[PDB]
Amino acid sequence: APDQDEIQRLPGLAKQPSFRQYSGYLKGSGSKHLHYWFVESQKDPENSPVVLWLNGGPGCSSLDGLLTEHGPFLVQPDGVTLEYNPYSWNLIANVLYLESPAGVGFSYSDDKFYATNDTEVAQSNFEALQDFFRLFPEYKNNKLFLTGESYAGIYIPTLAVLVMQDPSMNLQGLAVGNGLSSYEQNDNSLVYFAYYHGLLGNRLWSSLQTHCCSQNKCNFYDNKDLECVTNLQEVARIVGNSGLNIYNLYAPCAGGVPRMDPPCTNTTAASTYLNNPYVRKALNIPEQLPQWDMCNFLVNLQYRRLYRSMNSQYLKLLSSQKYQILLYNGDVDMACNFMGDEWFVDSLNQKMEVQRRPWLVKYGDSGEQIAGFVKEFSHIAFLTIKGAGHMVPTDKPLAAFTMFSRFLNKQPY
Amino acid sequence: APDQDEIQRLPGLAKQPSFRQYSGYLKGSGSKHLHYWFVESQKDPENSPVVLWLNGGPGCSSLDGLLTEHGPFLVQPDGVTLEYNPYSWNLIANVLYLESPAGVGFSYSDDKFYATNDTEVAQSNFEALQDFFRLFPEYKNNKLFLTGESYAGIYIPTLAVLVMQDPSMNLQGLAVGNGLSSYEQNDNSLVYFAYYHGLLGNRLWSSLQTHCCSQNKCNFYDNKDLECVTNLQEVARIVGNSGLNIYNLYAPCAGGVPRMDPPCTNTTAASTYLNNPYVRKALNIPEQLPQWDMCNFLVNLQYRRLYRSMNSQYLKLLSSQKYQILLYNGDVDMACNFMGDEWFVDSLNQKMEVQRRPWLVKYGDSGEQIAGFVKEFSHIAFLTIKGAGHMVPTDKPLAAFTMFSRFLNKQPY
Ligand SMILES: *[C@@H]1O[C@H](CO)[C@@H](O[C@@H]2O[C@H](CO)[C@@H](O[C@@H]3O[C@H](CO)[C@@H](O)[C@H](O[C@H]4O[C@H](CO)[C@@H](O)[C@H](O)[C@@H]4O)[C@@H]3O)[C@H](O)[C@H]2NC(C)=O)[C@H](O[C@@H]2O[C@@H](C)[C@@H](O)[C@@H](O)[C@@H]2O)[C@H]1NC(C)=O
Ligand SMILES: *[C@@H]1O[C@H](CO)[C@@H](O[C@@H]2O[C@H](CO)[C@@H](O[C@@H]3O[C@H](CO)[C@@H](O)[C@H](O)[C@@H]3O)[C@H](O)[C@H]2NC(C)=O)[C@H](O[C@@H]2O[C@@H](C)[C@@H](O)[C@@H](O)[C@@H]2O)[C@H]1NC(C)=O
Ligand SMILES: *[C@@H]1O[C@H](CO)[C@@H](O)[C@H](O)[C@H]1NC(C)=O
Ligand SMILES: *[C@@H]1O[C@H](CO)[C@@H](O)[C@H](O)[C@H]1NC(C)=O
Repeated sequence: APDQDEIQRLPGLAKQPSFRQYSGYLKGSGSKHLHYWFVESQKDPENSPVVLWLNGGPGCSSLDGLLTEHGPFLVQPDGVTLEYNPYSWNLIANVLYLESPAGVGFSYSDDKFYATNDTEVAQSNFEALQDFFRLFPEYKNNKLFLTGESYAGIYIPTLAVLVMQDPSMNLQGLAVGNGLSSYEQNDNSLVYFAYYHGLLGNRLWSSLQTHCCSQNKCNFYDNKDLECVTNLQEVARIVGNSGLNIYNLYAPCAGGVPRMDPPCTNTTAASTYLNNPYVRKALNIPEQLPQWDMCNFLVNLQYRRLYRSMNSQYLKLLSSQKYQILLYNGDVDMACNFMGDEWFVDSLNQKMEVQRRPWLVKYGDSGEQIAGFVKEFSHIAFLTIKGAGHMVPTDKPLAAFTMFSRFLNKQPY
Repeated sequence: APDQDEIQRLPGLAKQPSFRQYSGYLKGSGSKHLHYWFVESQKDPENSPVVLWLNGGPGCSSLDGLLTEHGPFLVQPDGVTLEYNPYSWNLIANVLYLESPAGVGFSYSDDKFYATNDTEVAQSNFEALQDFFRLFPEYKNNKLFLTGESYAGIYIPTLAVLVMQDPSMNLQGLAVGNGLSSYEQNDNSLVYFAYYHGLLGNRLWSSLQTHCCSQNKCNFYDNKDLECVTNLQEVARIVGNSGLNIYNLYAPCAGGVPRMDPPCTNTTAASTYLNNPYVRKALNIPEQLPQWDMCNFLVNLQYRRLYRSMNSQYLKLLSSQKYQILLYNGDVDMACNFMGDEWFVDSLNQKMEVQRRPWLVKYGDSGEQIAGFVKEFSHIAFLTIKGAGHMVPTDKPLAAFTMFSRFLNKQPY
């Protein structure tokens, strides 16, 4: 452990953490330096696993994950106060929140060139994970899981493949929340999603079927029919550009119906907090670096997307059969809808183990409830979180914790 | 106005109502006597319309409507306290909550034979509405709307047809919330609903397609394929009989995962309240009558369903073109899912007026939001309430009030 990176007193806490936590920089490729925030397991660090968490974007910060999803403490609406999180993932794991790629959040490079791409980012994360274990050698033995969300449906499998090549790293599994595994399945499934969740109506549905579909197999992905395109554009406008919350359809869109924030998202609370000069100091951030933003428009706009499907990477990770894989999805998200990933998993053709069923969670007074549905295959499970959006741990923390706990512990869901 | 039916001091109110309200009995057919609860418009009774509200079941009470959906006051969880409702429908209307048919709630008949059927109930309500105006002659001029929910998708159109025949009654329109307009469309649409909301998965979806469907149409209603039946039964089990809240898919099921209550519904609050002997007295209920239940198992079990589709009744009501009709649906309800009714309306073939679009509601701080989608035809509109279940005014009162206000006032939604 690099002592100088230790986080001493973090502004906004009434009482200090019972666990150690560190914040500093990992070396990536070239002259890139990625900001990390490591929170030790609240219960026996030396024998709790090591979890990497990556938020997607591309261009968005993994400190959102910490501060608004499943960190030990969550920033409150005043931008100043932090409250502990009873459902935090670091209750049972050492969680490494990594701001990546170069330029996102407090991460930078010496040359400040932040245009990048999937292969470069993968390599960058891999090298940063390497640099991590040089700094934290006592955690080289721990079980190592790679977890992410959103565009990290690309970051994580591509990374995992590189990790798979290094047997010094003790990779045990990976989990992806509302991930982007395949553009084609995501795009085709979203359109069905839109109709059957009441956004489209029959004239538009008919047109779509007519122009984009022959004999009950649709192309809403890369269809060249010009009448299909005109309708896909309409769908795109309804879903993404007309007042709905794309991250969570049943939630209001932050700030009425109309720097890069994610859409329908208020990022004030977290930004206010992390730009506090005393917070930057507590987190060993060098002063000269620009303000913190949840996402970087530059990164996102300059980002070159190369992989069109994670089918290879997942089969390549499944072939070895050392690795336990989970894809979970909020079933009211339209950014990466649950069905797209259910199709993606089903089309991996693995040996079915447990048939598709409910899975439960115990609530105070409410008793047991259905938290979602789960379909298990050999080493790979698909699972939904009923009534949760793009950011599962925010919408349904308890269900998210349960899922995660049962994942870490090789247990049935 | 029958003075003796006036409600004087209603237990559970801190301060007495500014509006008059009456509770007593209307004569139906034979020896049947239906309990009513009439709440005068809070704003100018003499020029506010007359609204009939019927809950469905069959066998369930319209006092649920009053006390838990859109009455001037709603019973609170202690079963004792009533709190005023700022979104109450009697803000702008004279709402007549009618317990029907004979045997439901405080309604009875001298002979106590409560087996009945759609044609008899229609006639019974019609005659009770007649008896109403004998008792309340000063309301014969007022605009008269017929509104209901649930099985009242049958009660209301069938009633309306009888009302249509009597020009002494000033019928101006009717509205149905998550109504049962057609068993076939309800049933076929529910199955798509189930798959695309993540409850079914692909093995079961494939089977269903294979056995219940040939190329561009499914029969999930009355299909005779024995392999189709086995799968429809599985769907029926998942949707209705396995822990989900059929009234609202994203809500917990009241009282864990396994007198007739509705399923997943806690009826304690209202029952506790209405069985209070002082409440019965205040509401001029004769003592000898049995306890109040939100639904009557006898009624429901002995009930004979005759109409299989309201297509005739609606066209018959639309032909005249004196009548303004609304069908609205919560889009997360599985009892009477929104699509079934959207299909039902679309298949009425009326002259399209306004194309399908969003409709908005203003919230405190949140600004304008999308409350749902609306598709207008001449004299008949279909409209959804996004994120609302089977009981719209409970899940989304403000949206429900707005909708209703805009309906009463012949205004665009
Ligand atoms: C939905 O429910 C309504 C109301 O109950 C039914 O209408 C009623 O049908 C019943 C019998 O089904 C009729 O009962 C009759 O009452 C009259 C009184 O004047 C008598 O003429 C008659 O008594 C003779 O017949 C009895 C048996 O048939 C004998 O045992 C007696 O001794 C005596 O000889 C009998 O008691 C009601 O008159 C009738 N009411 C109304 C308002 O119509 C619906 O029944 C349908 O419509 C009816 C006209 C008739 O065609 C029924 O067969 C139909 O089913 C009922 N609908 C359905 C689909 O069940
Ligand atoms: C994705 O991003 C990576 C990293 O930026 C790109 O690879 C890099 O491309 C550079 C410029 O094309 C390469 O620079 C060369 O370096 C040598 C010195 O060793 C110079 O003498 C030479 O003049 C170039 O400047 C760089 O080597 C390369 N880096 C790595 C780690 O491979 C990548 O570009 C694509 O692949 C590489 C291998 C090249 O062949 C490019 O032509 C090609 O576009 C980016 N991927 C895409 C699809 O754009
Ligand atoms: C965003 O959050 C801040 C801090 O929580 C709050 O004061 C503000 O009202 C929010 N802004 C909008 C546009 O909703
Ligand atoms: C039903 O409501 C009553 C009072 O409103 C309450 O005492 C009881 O615990 C409730 N049951 C459930 C399962 O919520």
